[PDB]
Amino acid sequence: VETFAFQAEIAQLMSLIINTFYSNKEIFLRELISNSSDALDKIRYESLTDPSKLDSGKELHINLIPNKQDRTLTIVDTGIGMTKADLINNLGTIAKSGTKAFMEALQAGADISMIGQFGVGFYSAYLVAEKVTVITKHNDDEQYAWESSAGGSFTVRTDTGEPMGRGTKVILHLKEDQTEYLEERRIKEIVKKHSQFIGYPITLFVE
Amino acid sequence: VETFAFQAEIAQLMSLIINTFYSNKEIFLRELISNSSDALDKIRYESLTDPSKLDSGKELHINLIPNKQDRTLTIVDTGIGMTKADLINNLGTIAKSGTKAFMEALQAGADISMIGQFGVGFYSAYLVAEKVTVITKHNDDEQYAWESSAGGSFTVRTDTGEPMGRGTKVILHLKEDQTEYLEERRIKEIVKKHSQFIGYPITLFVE
Ligand SMILES: COc1cc(Cc2nc3ccccc3c3nc(N)nn23)cc(OC)c1
Ligand SMILES: COc1cc(Cc2nc3ccccc3c3nc(N)nn23)cc(OC)c1
Repeated sequence: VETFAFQAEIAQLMSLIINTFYSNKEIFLRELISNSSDALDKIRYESLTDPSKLDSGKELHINLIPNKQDRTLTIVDTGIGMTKADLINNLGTIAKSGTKAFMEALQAGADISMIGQFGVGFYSAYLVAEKVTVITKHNDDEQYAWESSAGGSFTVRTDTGEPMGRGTKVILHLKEDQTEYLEERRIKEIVKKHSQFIGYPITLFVE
Repeated sequence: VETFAFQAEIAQLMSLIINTFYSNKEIFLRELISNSSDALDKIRYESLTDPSKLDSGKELHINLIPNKQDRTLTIVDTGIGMTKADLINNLGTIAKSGTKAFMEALQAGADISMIGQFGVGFYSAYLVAEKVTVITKHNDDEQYAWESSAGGSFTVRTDTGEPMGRGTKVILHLKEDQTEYLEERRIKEIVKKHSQFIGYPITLFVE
């Protein structure tokens, strides 16, 4: 298990998301579904010139899985997935400029719900989750687990759980007061409101 | 010069865009700027693992160029650009499913401004343009010119104009009654309203 420090700017963003009083927390779901849709778009596009890229699974979809026993909400996609280099370096590099723009927009009167316009919507997970675990598998790379409870550090290890084929599972370990996002009614409401035209099937699992 | 038929579903979409009474035409600009931003995101991401991909130009930006003598508004980006296969086959293949979803959403009460949510925002160009010409250059491929005035066909040829390095120029040959989109005031207004947080510099050229 390897431990890494977030760049100062990302740690600062995560602290803002965790500390700022902001009641409209439900937007985390739209941001993660959007991220899944983007990853699904990428593998779909790649498959048009190299069909063998779908040997790891032809189905392009999103699953939403609540688990009350674990207090987790999991967003699963069969998108392109992420490499070790994405997890350690690439995503953070891209996120630096978006974070700067977002935090400047916030000082100028924008609000947290606009986070996705800056390409850093992933971190909105911290509105509802005390810990986020990400399991991901890219073609021609190993299955990895990324994890962070904020506090300035994240970990990456090779994952030895159930093999996933290709894609990403974002596991939200929900804060004690955020268990409404395990309720079928509440998830259905939020998907209808903010994610109604996503171009891939979204299946909400039942407990 | 090669001439191709649009798929029936795309021709149908273009006819809907051209024929439907819909006053909120200004949204074409947001859709094309969004497309440029996406292409810029792609080359930026690629460059992180292969720096030589920016040998064709390091600057990542968007230019908006009006020309009253030609009655054109040109949207230029230094994004990843498009291949011959993109222009002839790939983009149309992806667009088929999005078109179906969009046209179904329209029958259910959605409006034309939501076109971007279905990944077919490019065709919104036909709200204001009688002809659209696209000049594009991808790394390791030739510079191409795509062109269509709708009517069910488009053309692709190798471009012999000024070499562009890398990226895409979308040239909108404006309809006679749509010359307001050449006015500096009007473009500035529209960019401020719909494209205010794009993560790349947008330069509006003056005539
Ligand atoms: C900036 O930090 C991030 C951002 C993301 C969003 C993100 N980025 C990607 C980049 C390339 C290929 C696939 C994906 C991707 N798939 C999914 N589901 N999210 N996601 C995911 C993430 O997981 C640890 C960290
Ligand atoms: C569906 O039909 C389309 C769609 C587009 C949008 C589009 N698609 C891309 C795909 C891959 C790489 C770059 C781009 C791209 N750059 C830009 N500016 N638009 N654009 C552009 C287009 O130009 C002829 C036709």
